[PDB]
Amino acid sequence: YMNFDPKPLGDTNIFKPIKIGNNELKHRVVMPALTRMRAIAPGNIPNTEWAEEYYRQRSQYPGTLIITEGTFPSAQSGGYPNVPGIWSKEQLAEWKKIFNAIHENKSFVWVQLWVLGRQAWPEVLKKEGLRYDSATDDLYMGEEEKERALKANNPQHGITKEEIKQYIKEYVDAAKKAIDAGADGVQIHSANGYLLNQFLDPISNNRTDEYGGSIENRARFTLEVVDAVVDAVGAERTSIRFSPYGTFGTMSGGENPGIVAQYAYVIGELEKRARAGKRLAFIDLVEPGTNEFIYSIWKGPVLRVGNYALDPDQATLDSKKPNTLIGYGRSFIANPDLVYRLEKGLPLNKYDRNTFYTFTKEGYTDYPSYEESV
Amino acid sequence: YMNFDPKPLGDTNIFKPIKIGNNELKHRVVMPALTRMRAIAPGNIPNTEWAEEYYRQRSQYPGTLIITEGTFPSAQSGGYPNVPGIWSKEQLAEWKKIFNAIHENKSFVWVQLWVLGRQAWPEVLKKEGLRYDSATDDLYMGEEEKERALKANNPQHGITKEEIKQYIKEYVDAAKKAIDAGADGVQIHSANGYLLNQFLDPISNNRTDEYGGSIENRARFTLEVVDAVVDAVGAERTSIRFSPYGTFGTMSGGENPGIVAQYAYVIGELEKRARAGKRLAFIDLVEPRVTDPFLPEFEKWFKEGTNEFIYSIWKGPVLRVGNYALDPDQATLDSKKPNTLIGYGRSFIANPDLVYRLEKGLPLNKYDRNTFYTFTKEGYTDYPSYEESV
Ligand SMILES: Cc1cc2nc3c(=O)[nH]c(=O)nc-3n(C[C@H](O)[C@H](O)[C@H](O)COP(=O)(O)O)c2cc1C
Ligand SMILES: Cc1cc2nc3c(=O)[nH]c(=O)nc-3n(C[C@H](O)[C@H](O)[C@H](O)COP(=O)(O)O)c2cc1C
Repeated sequence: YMNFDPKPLGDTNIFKPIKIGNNELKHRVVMPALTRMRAIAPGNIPNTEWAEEYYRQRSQYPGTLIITEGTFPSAQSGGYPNVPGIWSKEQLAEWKKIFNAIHENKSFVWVQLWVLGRQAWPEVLKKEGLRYDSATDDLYMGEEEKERALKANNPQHGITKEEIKQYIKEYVDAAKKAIDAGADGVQIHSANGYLLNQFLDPISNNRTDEYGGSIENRARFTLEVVDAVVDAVGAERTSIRFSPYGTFGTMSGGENPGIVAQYAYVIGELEKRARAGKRLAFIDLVEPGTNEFIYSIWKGPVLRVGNYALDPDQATLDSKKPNTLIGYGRSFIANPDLVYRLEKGLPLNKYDRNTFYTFTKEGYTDYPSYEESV
Repeated sequence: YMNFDPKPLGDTNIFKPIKIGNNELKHRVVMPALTRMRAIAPGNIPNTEWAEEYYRQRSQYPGTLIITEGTFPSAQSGGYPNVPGIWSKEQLAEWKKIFNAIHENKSFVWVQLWVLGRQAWPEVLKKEGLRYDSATDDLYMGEEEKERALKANNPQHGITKEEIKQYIKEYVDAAKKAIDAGADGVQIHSANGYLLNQFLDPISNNRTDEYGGSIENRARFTLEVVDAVVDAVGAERTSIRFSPYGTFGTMSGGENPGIVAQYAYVIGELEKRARAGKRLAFIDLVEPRVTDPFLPEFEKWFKEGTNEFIYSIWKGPVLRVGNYALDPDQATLDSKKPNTLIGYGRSFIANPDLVYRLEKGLPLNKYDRNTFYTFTKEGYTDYPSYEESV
């Protein structure tokens, strides 16, 4: 079991119901998007053989919001062979099964749409005849990644206006397919140093067209994606994720003092859209400065994710803020019955980091329920 | 006495000493800038006859930070005839006396440099052959104000690049003169809807040159003033005041959800300058006002925000001002945040010994709004110090 003194959350805000988009959540413990690398290659196909049971376990407490693992909305968005896609018929046939399992449990599923940019593996992309994309040609994540891209004869490529538009069409296509197959909503991944974050952050975007050179310009791609997705599926079925203080992927974080203003701009623009009648279902923030700033800008639901499993005091406190959901990542990997365990203040299984990203049933669906653990 | 149950603050962080700029404060109760209009017209001359005593009284607790009333750095900056300036020999002679009285009391004095813009009285300016200035020709603060300007034949004038540079020169001139006359520092007024704020806020600035059209351009003037003043007198003798949620002067406040970004940007630019070796002594923020209880449910939450975001950006001292007199628990709470100073406005008008009273949890005199801006010693130097109840 994890090393903390467990405390029951059942009489806190974390266990009050809330409406998020179209869904009546019975509580506010959320499963955030978690990359697990169990999808089948080739074809980036969801591995229903193992994945259906994974999402069934974790949606077992009725009225849970589940956000899927990052899912590629197109081939060119991708680059990791064992991450699922949602653009092909054969992918969607498998997703439908997963969604059905979550719905049988009377829980909800939101698909996270994930586009890699410079975090992709350039030799895998090259094999598939695909570009190694980012905001720029020359701002590589690091010298090792640069040497990787050069060795693959797939140098980083700052995307054109036309290729930007093609991405936006791919977000749209993937969002409509997800909803058509039964998903309750989609989440636009704009965090953790992937493609849209690469535009947002000045460390990875010094473009001199309208997509770089200012806070407004750096937010433009993200906001065009939001607007296109909102138009296709409705704001009630759309969410977005940010990581203001993240440095993963060679992003700025707090080391750049202008980082908060970048996020306050983009969230303000989402707020302006909401006042005009198109309010996103929720904004998801990665916890580290602090994320307190959001509450002065966005007047909609907020999901906060990061470090809450070992800190029920801080989860309790943050949930007193208005319309705040509390996400659990690593602890949800390791605890199928996390919601129950949180509600009752039971000990939590320790996670096994060695099986986070392996192509195995082990460390995926064999973590025990509280009863089994005893 | 104010109708509240006072609580003592002397064992809180409010009464822990702190170094601001060159000055060792004994405590964190600050007198913020307070316009009182006792200056002599013509000449915008500090009224030493009364003003020396006013500032002597309120500086009596040793080691208090006093920020002066807003003070014009040149004539063209002004437009209120009973507000002081600090450009002329006559003005400076009286300021010297005022600063010496604060220093005799072992306290410190920072001159707020105040530039009016469209808040000015256009007929007052016209009589002196001065412009009625703002970011734009056409975005007036309201219809009444537009008529006032037109009847005075002094229409609003969006200032040129050369004129922006001449204002910056006047801030510099005034800062150097202020420091020469013995001021401990200066505070750039960039709040409450005055000239600099009119540039910061999109509601009053849609210029299509490098001073409008984006967060960065809207900030340009304020940051030009900061940089010029810092280079002239040093960062340790320079401060700045913002009012992110203010609507005074027909500013946006929280009703515009893009307002926080504007301020996070400017403050981040200051943090950048700090990290490179030039840290402003402090940033002064006006707190959000108490909300209108009659706002409908939705518009209540729309307007709502706090200044807590500053602590995620700026790593230096913060002065927070607004609504603390009647809420010692909140002052106590806000003072436990890093390097935080607490300002008292209306209550320092009314309580010359306000520091002592907050230290020991004594009743506070009521303020009389009728004499906030009257050219009188009455309601200026006649509020009494605490006199024991029998
Ligand atoms: C194995 C693993 C996979 C992850 N995959 C994703 C992903 O697909 N998309 C995403 O936005 N964040 C992802 N994250 C970040 C988590 O959602 C969450 O923000 C992070 O784990 C912090 O939460 P925790 O402290 O409760 O683990 C992942 C984290 C881990 C540990
Ligand atoms: C009569 C009066 C004069 C003021 N003059 C100034 C001024 O010259 N400069 C300034 O930045 N703020 C000025 N303010 C605003 C105060 O500094 C302070 O932000 C405000 O009074 C709220 O604080 P309080 O609730 O303790 O009064 C003034 C306020 C009042 C009531």
